[PDB]
Amino acid sequence: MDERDAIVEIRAGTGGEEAALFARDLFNMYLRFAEEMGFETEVLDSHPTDLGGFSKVVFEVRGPGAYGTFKYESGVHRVQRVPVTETQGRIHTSTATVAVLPKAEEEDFALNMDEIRIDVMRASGPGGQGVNTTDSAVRVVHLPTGIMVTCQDSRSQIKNREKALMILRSRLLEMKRAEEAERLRKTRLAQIGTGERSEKIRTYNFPQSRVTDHRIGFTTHDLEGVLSGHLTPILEALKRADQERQLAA
RNA sequence: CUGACUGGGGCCUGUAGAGCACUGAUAGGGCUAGGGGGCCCACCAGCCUACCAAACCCUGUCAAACUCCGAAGGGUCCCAG
RNA sequence: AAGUCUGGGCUAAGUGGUAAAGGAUGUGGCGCCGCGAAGACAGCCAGGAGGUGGCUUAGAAGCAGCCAUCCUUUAAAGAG
RNA sequence: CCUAAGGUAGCGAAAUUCCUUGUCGGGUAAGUUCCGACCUGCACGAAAAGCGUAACGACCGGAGCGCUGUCUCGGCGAGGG
RNA sequence: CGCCUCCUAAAAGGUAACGGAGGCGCCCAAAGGUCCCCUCAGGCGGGACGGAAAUCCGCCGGAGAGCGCAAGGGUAGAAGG
RNA sequence: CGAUCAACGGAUAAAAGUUACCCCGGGGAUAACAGGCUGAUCUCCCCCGAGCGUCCACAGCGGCGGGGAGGUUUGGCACCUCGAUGUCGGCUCGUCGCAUCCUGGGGCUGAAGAAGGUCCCAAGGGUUGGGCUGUUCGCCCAUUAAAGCGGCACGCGAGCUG
RNA sequence: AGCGCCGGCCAACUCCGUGCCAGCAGCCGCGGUAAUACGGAGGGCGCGAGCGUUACCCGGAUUCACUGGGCGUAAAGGGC
RNA sequence: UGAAACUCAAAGGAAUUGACGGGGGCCCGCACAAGCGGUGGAGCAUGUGGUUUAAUUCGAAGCAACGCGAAGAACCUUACCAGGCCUUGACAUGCUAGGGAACCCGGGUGAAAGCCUGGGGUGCCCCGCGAGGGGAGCCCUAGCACAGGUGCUGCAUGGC
RNA sequence: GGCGACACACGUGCUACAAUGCCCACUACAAAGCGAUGCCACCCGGCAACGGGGAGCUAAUCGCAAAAAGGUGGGCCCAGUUCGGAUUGGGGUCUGCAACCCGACCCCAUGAAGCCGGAAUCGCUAGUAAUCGCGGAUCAGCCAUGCCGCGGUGAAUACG
RNA sequence: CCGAGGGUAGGGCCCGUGACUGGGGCGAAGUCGUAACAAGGUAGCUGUACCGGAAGGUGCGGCUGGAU
RNA sequence: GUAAAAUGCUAAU
RNA sequence: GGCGCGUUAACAAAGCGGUUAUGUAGCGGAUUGCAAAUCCGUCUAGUCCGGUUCGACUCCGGAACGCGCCUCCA
Ligand SMILES: [K+]
Ligand SMILES: [Mg+2]
Ligand SMILES: [Mg+2]
Ligand SMILES: [Mg+2]
Ligand SMILES: [Mg+2]
Ligand SMILES: [Mg+2]
Ligand SMILES: [Mg+2]
Ligand SMILES: [Mg+2]
Ligand SMILES: [Mg+2]
Ligand SMILES: [Mg+2]
Ligand SMILES: [Mg+2]
Ligand SMILES: [Mg+2]
Ligand SMILES: [Mg+2]
Ligand SMILES: [Mg+2]
Ligand SMILES: [Mg+2]
Ligand SMILES: [Mg+2]
Ligand SMILES: [Mg+2]
Ligand SMILES: [Mg+2]
Ligand SMILES: [Mg+2]
Ligand SMILES: [Mg+2]
Ligand SMILES: [Mg+2]
Ligand SMILES: [Mg+2]
Ligand SMILES: [Mg+2]
Ligand SMILES: [Mg+2]
Ligand SMILES: [Mg+2]
Ligand SMILES: [Mg+2]
Ligand SMILES: [Mg+2]
Ligand SMILES: [Mg+2]
Ligand SMILES: [Mg+2]
Ligand SMILES: [Mg+2]
Ligand SMILES: [Mg+2]
Ligand SMILES: [Mg+2]
Ligand SMILES: [Mg+2]
Ligand SMILES: [Mg+2]
Ligand SMILES: [Mg+2]
Ligand SMILES: [Mg+2]
Ligand SMILES: [Mg+2]
Ligand SMILES: [Mg+2]
Ligand SMILES: [Mg+2]
Ligand SMILES: [Mg+2]
Ligand SMILES: [Mg+2]
Ligand SMILES: [Mg+2]
Ligand SMILES: [Mg+2]
Ligand SMILES: [Mg+2]
Ligand SMILES: [Mg+2]
Ligand SMILES: [Mg+2]
Ligand SMILES: [Mg+2]
Ligand SMILES: [Mg+2]
Ligand SMILES: [Mg+2]
Ligand SMILES: [Mg+2]
Ligand SMILES: [Mg+2]
Ligand SMILES: [Mg+2]
Ligand SMILES: [Mg+2]
Ligand SMILES: [Mg+2]
Ligand SMILES: [Mg+2]
Ligand SMILES: [Mg+2]
Ligand SMILES: [Mg+2]
Ligand SMILES: [Mg+2]
Ligand SMILES: [Mg+2]
Ligand SMILES: [Mg+2]
Ligand SMILES: [Mg+2]
Ligand SMILES: [Mg+2]
Ligand SMILES: [Mg+2]
Ligand SMILES: [Mg+2]
Ligand SMILES: [Mg+2]
Ligand SMILES: [Mg+2]
Ligand SMILES: [Mg+2]
Ligand SMILES: [Mg+2]
Ligand SMILES: [Mg+2]
Ligand SMILES: [Mg+2]
Ligand SMILES: [Mg+2]
Ligand SMILES: [Mg+2]
Ligand SMILES: [Mg+2]
Ligand SMILES: [Mg+2]
Ligand SMILES: [Mg+2]
Ligand SMILES: [Mg+2]
Ligand SMILES: [Mg+2]
Ligand SMILES: [Mg+2]
Ligand SMILES: [Mg+2]
Ligand SMILES: [Mg+2]
Ligand SMILES: [Mg+2]
Ligand SMILES: [Mg+2]
Ligand SMILES: [Mg+2]
Ligand SMILES: [Mg+2]
Ligand SMILES: [Mg+2]
Ligand SMILES: [Mg+2]
Ligand SMILES: [Mg+2]
Ligand SMILES: [Mg+2]
Ligand SMILES: [Mg+2]
Ligand SMILES: [Mg+2]
Ligand SMILES: [Mg+2]
Ligand SMILES: [Mg+2]
Ligand SMILES: [Mg+2]
Ligand SMILES: [Mg+2]
Ligand SMILES: [Mg+2]
Ligand SMILES: [Mg+2]
Ligand SMILES: [Mg+2]
Ligand SMILES: [Mg+2]
Ligand SMILES: [Mg+2]
Ligand SMILES: [Mg+2]
Ligand SMILES: [Mg+2]
Ligand SMILES: [Mg+2]
Ligand SMILES: [Mg+2]
Ligand SMILES: [Mg+2]
Ligand SMILES: [Mg+2]
Ligand SMILES: [Mg+2]
Ligand SMILES: [Mg+2]
Ligand SMILES: [Mg+2]
Ligand SMILES: [Mg+2]
Ligand SMILES: [Mg+2]
Ligand SMILES: [Mg+2]
Ligand SMILES: [Mg+2]
Ligand SMILES: [Mg+2]
Ligand SMILES: [Mg+2]
Ligand SMILES: [Mg+2]
Ligand SMILES: [Mg+2]
Ligand SMILES: [Mg+2]
Ligand SMILES: [Mg+2]
Ligand SMILES: [Mg+2]
Ligand SMILES: [Mg+2]
Ligand SMILES: [Mg+2]
Ligand SMILES: [Mg+2]
Ligand SMILES: [Mg+2]
Ligand SMILES: [Mg+2]
Ligand SMILES: [Mg+2]
Ligand SMILES: [Mg+2]
Ligand SMILES: [Mg+2]
Ligand SMILES: [Mg+2]
Ligand SMILES: [Mg+2]
Ligand SMILES: [Mg+2]
Ligand SMILES: [Mg+2]
Ligand SMILES: [Mg+2]
Ligand SMILES: [Mg+2]
Ligand SMILES: [Mg+2]
Ligand SMILES: [Mg+2]
Ligand SMILES: [Mg+2]
Ligand SMILES: [Mg+2]
Ligand SMILES: [Mg+2]
Ligand SMILES: [Mg+2]
Ligand SMILES: [Mg+2]
Ligand SMILES: [Mg+2]
Ligand SMILES: [Mg+2]
Ligand SMILES: [Mg+2]
Ligand SMILES: [Mg+2]
Ligand SMILES: [Mg+2]
Ligand SMILES: [Mg+2]
Ligand SMILES: [Mg+2]
Ligand SMILES: [Mg+2]
Ligand SMILES: [Mg+2]
Ligand SMILES: [Mg+2]
Ligand SMILES: [Mg+2]
Ligand SMILES: [Mg+2]
Ligand SMILES: [Mg+2]
Ligand SMILES: [Mg+2]
Ligand SMILES: [Mg+2]
Ligand SMILES: [Mg+2]
Ligand SMILES: [Mg+2]
Ligand SMILES: [Mg+2]
Ligand SMILES: [Mg+2]
Ligand SMILES: [Mg+2]
Ligand SMILES: [Mg+2]
Ligand SMILES: [Mg+2]
Ligand SMILES: [Mg+2]
Ligand SMILES: [Mg+2]
Ligand SMILES: [Mg+2]
Ligand SMILES: [Mg+2]
Ligand SMILES: [Mg+2]
Ligand SMILES: [Mg+2]
Ligand SMILES: [Mg+2]
Ligand SMILES: [Mg+2]
Ligand SMILES: [Mg+2]
Ligand SMILES: [Mg+2]
Ligand SMILES: [Mg+2]
Ligand SMILES: [Mg+2]
Ligand SMILES: [Mg+2]
Ligand SMILES: [Mg+2]
Ligand SMILES: [Mg+2]
Ligand SMILES: [Mg+2]
Ligand SMILES: [Mg+2]
Ligand SMILES: [Mg+2]
Ligand SMILES: [Mg+2]
Ligand SMILES: [Mg+2]
Ligand SMILES: [Mg+2]
Ligand SMILES: [Mg+2]
Ligand SMILES: [Mg+2]
Ligand SMILES: [Mg+2]
Ligand SMILES: [Mg+2]
Ligand SMILES: [Mg+2]
Ligand SMILES: [Mg+2]
Ligand SMILES: [Mg+2]
Ligand SMILES: [Mg+2]
Ligand SMILES: [Mg+2]
Ligand SMILES: [Mg+2]
Ligand SMILES: [Mg+2]
Ligand SMILES: [Mg+2]
Ligand SMILES: [Mg+2]
Ligand SMILES: [Mg+2]
Ligand SMILES: [Mg+2]
Ligand SMILES: [Mg+2]
Ligand SMILES: [Mg+2]
Ligand SMILES: [Mg+2]
Ligand SMILES: [Mg+2]
Ligand SMILES: [Mg+2]
Ligand SMILES: [Mg+2]
Ligand SMILES: [Mg+2]
Ligand SMILES: [Mg+2]
Ligand SMILES: [Mg+2]
Ligand SMILES: [Mg+2]
Ligand SMILES: [Mg+2]
Ligand SMILES: [Mg+2]
Ligand SMILES: [Mg+2]
Ligand SMILES: [Mg+2]
Ligand SMILES: [Mg+2]
Ligand SMILES: [Mg+2]
Ligand SMILES: [Mg+2]
Ligand SMILES: [Mg+2]
Ligand SMILES: [Mg+2]
Ligand SMILES: [Mg+2]
Ligand SMILES: [Mg+2]
Ligand SMILES: [Mg+2]
Ligand SMILES: [Mg+2]
Ligand SMILES: [Mg+2]
Ligand SMILES: [Mg+2]
Ligand SMILES: [Mg+2]
Ligand SMILES: [Mg+2]
Repeated sequence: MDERDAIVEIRAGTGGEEAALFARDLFNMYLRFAEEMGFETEVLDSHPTDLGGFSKVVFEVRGPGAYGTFKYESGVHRVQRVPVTETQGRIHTSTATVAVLPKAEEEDFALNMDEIRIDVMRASGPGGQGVNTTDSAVRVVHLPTGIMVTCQDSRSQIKNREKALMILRSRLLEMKRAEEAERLRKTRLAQIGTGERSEKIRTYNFPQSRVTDHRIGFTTHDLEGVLSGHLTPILEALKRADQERQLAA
């Protein structure tokens, strides 16, 4: 878990163009934090706002022990400043939603053909003397799930058996990569959620030069150094209160 | 009387078998280009390697279109039955 | 139709009279060392102990997993 | 990028759908057929017309009620053989 | 689908399969005749630009180069320059 | 001198398709059905023992490889049949095999009991009714001791259906 | 002796805490680091064995207008 | 002909003062036009963004931030970093305890800071020819109130 | 020690890219200021930066001081040059307790990019723009080519 | 005879519920454009018609609640 | 009958 | 399975035996209060393996992946 390379998905929340600009400043905060750990960040998918921001940034943190630290940052982050997008000198609250996921496996598929049963029969339709006599039709019934692929496409049984297994595997994989996406989906809705001004994990209020992790109460005042990548104290101050979640009896 | 077949005599041949000298393949070891890694330096290079490995060498092998070799036979001419 | 013919041996499976990897105190014939009255082998009679576990592990402590397997009364007792 | 130009309305697993008994819903104790939907239409589509449509049909589907020797499962009797 | 080279082809010749591999449908006025000279590839060392390889010098080197183009045979005591 | 007369011994100077509306002469010299040979594929059984099973290779399993049996699948071949060997499924009627679905007898069990797992013996008997589809097959409903798998020209059209 | 209330309506105010969070809310609205509007305290206002809230009826609503309204441009003259 | 659910705390009419118009009219400004020299390319200077940095102190941000604060950064400046000292502290005063100093010339020891050392001499009155004892600038250590902060809010502010 | 960093990018400027110019020697004409550990005459050592002397001036008196463009004479002849002066090497001067990062000036050698600058873009309407030198403040020395001043020479054009 | 009710068959109205489907209200931020408010950069609005991702456009006729 | 090159700018009194 | 075609950078898509393809993007600049539009500039290349050639993205032979077509008579 904590020792696998981990991928952080930075998005934009409420705020419009300034949410995407604050998300750009969270992007160069965990990337400058990367070399402050000897880690490796590879870009994967960015949607650059023409104003210099990102509506969505996805990067990796390739290093032995990334999900042991980045994991806390998953959640909604709050901003409140006078944006460069504002022209009446007013404070504007905006959000930028972060998601931290572990880089999973690209593991391949293969059929355990002891839980696979192959039925054979005569083919339904034309063919004359052949179709009435030849066992050209194949049904592969995946046993632990019940689903069945049939194939009487050609006249050959061994051709219609690969076309049946090929589709049995191709269909079983699209169901395996389906809960893989359902897990991937419900998990974000725990991290990101609605991304509204509430639900916040950390406020970066530029007026007061303060960065506050409201879930534990730790607040520093180095809002420039924190945004420059010195998030090590906030992670530690959550780390001590992380095992002070294990205080038993 | 020249025949099939047969005796002797010469010449032609590249298979069976075997071999590795050529063309390729080939396990391992030795030796040793270049690369990988490599304590480290880029001021300048060195040194390590139970790491992939060129070539060369040893041990050990493979081949219809490989042969330094090479039968038994086969063919043909001459004399004779 | 012609030997229930003669001499030597093997098989006990009706093998002969339908097949493979492999498996086996089936049976016979050759061997090669070994151990034996310095009493062998088999059986029985005993001793097979002890500092007693070193790691695992709240026991696994002579009989889970790991480390090499130190030594005494001795004819021999393996931290098994 | 290519084309002469890139399928409009309407309809769609269809007298059209390969995968296919697609998926969902209805009906059944149970429905590869049926009806209603959905639309990645293998391979609808606008006078080889498109989508509807009262009435009509010895056309071809699906369901129910009634009633039965069709059947469970056969029995007997009649006449022509 | 005709023609050439190798193999299959069982050491003369020949020998089949929708057997295994390749090539030809050109070209050269010199790439032809003759006379006269000359000898390679590759390895080491050395040498401005100049490198693995341009040209130059030494030593070793029988033919592994070259012979317009496939392959085989042939070949420096030349068929090669 | 004019040839991709390249189908390269070169029919004409000059030439493409379709037939389920079809026809005649021939062929089991040659395909589709069934049989036969074969057994790659198919089904079943073994060998080896890496590993699994808290512990323990073998209760139950068996990596990577190895050996067979059968003749139900799909094929390969083209040997009788093209002067005809009627083809799927259903119905009806059975009979056989046993690699056994149930019932009878066992051993092992990671078998307390009950109930199962696994292997061995056993072919006497038995092995239901329905929805869907032409279906074989399969799925589903309600039951069952059980709802076996195969051969017989994928048994049976001079027995029926179509 | 308790209950409601003290931003305006509407009578009754200061302190810390919080920092668009927690929360108040009948309407207008409060809260994003000096909140008489949130939570506590002190103080205050109103009633009193009660105080508040919820539901419903009439009023305020001349907002169905008989009393006692309107219809050029606010809703409202019928196309003639 | 003609609803309801749900939803909003408004939807509206006229008119007022503004602002605005790719409306109008009338004026003006090196605003264009008319000219003259430049900048944009080069090398250096300087300020700044950015990256780097142990720190590269901070403010300034279109015009109206950018040779601007800064009309003089090697130390100083200096607000930043590193390391070594500091402890009523550099400084203000007032409250005490021991001294009783004041101030001035050396020794170490460290990079200096700083920490440990070694000398002398104090007024005001007195009892005073007395030992010398007090009051008493200022000085030091044990405590005191309290200092100090270029640490933050120019979205609490004056002043400029 | 940093504020002075350097893959880059922007603003503000200096110096340029030549002959209406560069060079050298000689001869002119300002204004505003400033100056008692201050300005410095003049003399001499030093190619120089400077040094050692050393008057005069609390300063319309003494000095900074040379103004420079300008003028006379002579030269370089159209070239990355007698244009341009960056970069680097070596030798020194001074300030300052102290000059490595990181100062300024002098001398010798080096002699860069740059041939008048794409899209684009700034100033200036008369003693103005252009061009030329001088002074001041801050200041130990200075990275000032900056700021505020100061005089010298001195245009073109406004139809609208 | 009538007759509670039971039964059979066909009607009507109401309620809830339904694969899927139509748009509507709402939302401190999303994607595309910019139709209307200035002559809003093609004066606007209108009924109807045809068309287009979308606001809309265009045709015919009307209104001024348009302009200088 | 006058009369136009040119789109956009979220969200806190 | 048979036959034909194809693989180029960020995307899409071309020519070619020896050599800035091209459009849009992306990067630096200009313009703008800012952004788009626009204007000045600028940039990343040929799926793997083996042949041919002096030289291969380009030619030949294979693999891999994608497209298209065919798979009929029983
Ligand atoms: K036919
Ligand atoms: Mg996105
Ligand atoms: Mg704004
Ligand atoms: Mg099976
Ligand atoms: Mg069939
Ligand atoms: Mg059918
Ligand atoms: Mg047919
Ligand atoms: Mg068949
Ligand atoms: Mg004779
Ligand atoms: Mg003869
Ligand atoms: Mg002979
Ligand atoms: Mg022989
Ligand atoms: Mg041999
Ligand atoms: Mg060899
Ligand atoms: Mg051999
Ligand atoms: Mg051999
Ligand atoms: Mg041979
Ligand atoms: Mg020999
Ligand atoms: Mg002979
Ligand atoms: Mg002979
Ligand atoms: Mg003779
Ligand atoms: Mg006998
Ligand atoms: Mg005898
Ligand atoms: Mg037996
Ligand atoms: Mg027998
Ligand atoms: Mg037998
Ligand atoms: Mg179509
Ligand atoms: Mg159309
Ligand atoms: Mg239409
Ligand atoms: Mg449609
Ligand atoms: Mg459909
Ligand atoms: Mg269906
Ligand atoms: Mg249809
Ligand atoms: Mg169709
Ligand atoms: Mg179908
Ligand atoms: Mg079908
Ligand atoms: Mg179904
Ligand atoms: Mg259904
Ligand atoms: Mg149903
Ligand atoms: Mg019903
Ligand atoms: Mg039916
Ligand atoms: Mg339907
Ligand atoms: Mg679909
Ligand atoms: Mg049609
Ligand atoms: Mg059609
Ligand atoms: Mg037609
Ligand atoms: Mg048709
Ligand atoms: Mg037509
Ligand atoms: Mg129809
Ligand atoms: Mg009809
Ligand atoms: Mg009708
Ligand atoms: Mg009808
Ligand atoms: Mg009819
Ligand atoms: Mg009819
Ligand atoms: Mg009729
Ligand atoms: Mg019926
Ligand atoms: Mg019925
Ligand atoms: Mg019925
Ligand atoms: Mg009957
Ligand atoms: Mg029946
Ligand atoms: Mg009868
Ligand atoms: Mg009768
Ligand atoms: Mg021929
Ligand atoms: Mg020929
Ligand atoms: Mg031969
Ligand atoms: Mg031969
Ligand atoms: Mg021979
Ligand atoms: Mg011959
Ligand atoms: Mg042949
Ligand atoms: Mg023959
Ligand atoms: Mg070939
Ligand atoms: Mg060929
Ligand atoms: Mg020749
Ligand atoms: Mg000659
Ligand atoms: Mg050499
Ligand atoms: Mg060389
Ligand atoms: Mg040769
Ligand atoms: Mg050649
Ligand atoms: Mg060739
Ligand atoms: Mg031809
Ligand atoms: Mg021919
Ligand atoms: Mg012909
Ligand atoms: Mg002819
Ligand atoms: Mg002719
Ligand atoms: Mg012809
Ligand atoms: Mg014909
Ligand atoms: Mg037909
Ligand atoms: Mg027909
Ligand atoms: Mg007819
Ligand atoms: Mg006919
Ligand atoms: Mg006829
Ligand atoms: Mg016929
Ligand atoms: Mg016939
Ligand atoms: Mg005939
Ligand atoms: Mg015949
Ligand atoms: Mg024939
Ligand atoms: Mg046949
Ligand atoms: Mg057949
Ligand atoms: Mg067949
Ligand atoms: Mg037949
Ligand atoms: Mg057959
Ligand atoms: Mg037969
Ligand atoms: Mg077999
Ligand atoms: Mg067999
Ligand atoms: Mg087999
Ligand atoms: Mg077996
Ligand atoms: Mg185990
Ligand atoms: Mg065990
Ligand atoms: Mg296995
Ligand atoms: Mg085998
Ligand atoms: Mg076998
Ligand atoms: Mg059989
Ligand atoms: Mg059979
Ligand atoms: Mg047999
Ligand atoms: Mg066949
Ligand atoms: Mg067969
Ligand atoms: Mg035959
Ligand atoms: Mg046949
Ligand atoms: Mg034959
Ligand atoms: Mg026949
Ligand atoms: Mg007959
Ligand atoms: Mg007959
Ligand atoms: Mg007959
Ligand atoms: Mg048995
Ligand atoms: Mg049993
Ligand atoms: Mg039993
Ligand atoms: Mg039991
Ligand atoms: Mg039990
Ligand atoms: Mg049992
Ligand atoms: Mg057993
Ligand atoms: Mg039985
Ligand atoms: Mg039914
Ligand atoms: Mg049925
Ligand atoms: Mg069925
Ligand atoms: Mg089926
Ligand atoms: Mg039972
Ligand atoms: Mg059962
Ligand atoms: Mg059944
Ligand atoms: Mg049977
Ligand atoms: Mg048959
Ligand atoms: Mg049959
Ligand atoms: Mg059957
Ligand atoms: Mg039959
Ligand atoms: Mg029949
Ligand atoms: Mg039948
Ligand atoms: Mg029959
Ligand atoms: Mg018959
Ligand atoms: Mg019969
Ligand atoms: Mg018969
Ligand atoms: Mg029919
Ligand atoms: Mg109250
Ligand atoms: Mg009240
Ligand atoms: Mg009040
Ligand atoms: Mg309250
Ligand atoms: Mg209330
Ligand atoms: Mg806030
Ligand atoms: Mg406030
Ligand atoms: Mg407060
Ligand atoms: Mg409130
Ligand atoms: Mg209140
Ligand atoms: Mg309160
Ligand atoms: Mg009242
Ligand atoms: Mg009232
Ligand atoms: Mg009323
Ligand atoms: Mg009321
Ligand atoms: Mg009234
Ligand atoms: Mg009214
Ligand atoms: Mg109205
Ligand atoms: Mg009227
Ligand atoms: Mg009206
Ligand atoms: Mg109004
Ligand atoms: Mg101008
Ligand atoms: Mg210029
Ligand atoms: Mg310029
Ligand atoms: Mg620039
Ligand atoms: Mg510049
Ligand atoms: Mg500075
Ligand atoms: Mg910076
Ligand atoms: Mg400064
Ligand atoms: Mg300073
Ligand atoms: Mg400092
Ligand atoms: Mg500020
Ligand atoms: Mg102020
Ligand atoms: Mg400057
Ligand atoms: Mg500049
Ligand atoms: Mg001065
Ligand atoms: Mg001066
Ligand atoms: Mg030069
Ligand atoms: Mg040049
Ligand atoms: Mg020069
Ligand atoms: Mg120097
Ligand atoms: Mg320095
Ligand atoms: Mg020039
Ligand atoms: Mg003026
Ligand atoms: Mg000048
Ligand atoms: Mg000056
Ligand atoms: Mg100075
Ligand atoms: Mg009645
Ligand atoms: Mg009734
Ligand atoms: Mg309803
Ligand atoms: Mg608009
Ligand atoms: Mg419009
Ligand atoms: Mg506009
Ligand atoms: Mg417009
Ligand atoms: Mg318009
Ligand atoms: Mg209209
Ligand atoms: Mg239109
Ligand atoms: Mg217009
Ligand atoms: Mg314009
Ligand atoms: Mg536009
Ligand atoms: Mg937009
Ligand atoms: Mg605009
Ligand atoms: Mg918008
Ligand atoms: Mg290409
Ligand atoms: Mg591409
Ligand atoms: Mg193109
Ligand atoms: Mg082409
Ligand atoms: Mg280019
Ligand atoms: Mg390009
Ligand atoms: Mg750009
Ligand atoms: Mg811009
Ligand atoms: Mg190549
Ligand atoms: Mg090559
Ligand atoms: Mg290729
Ligand atoms: Mg046909």
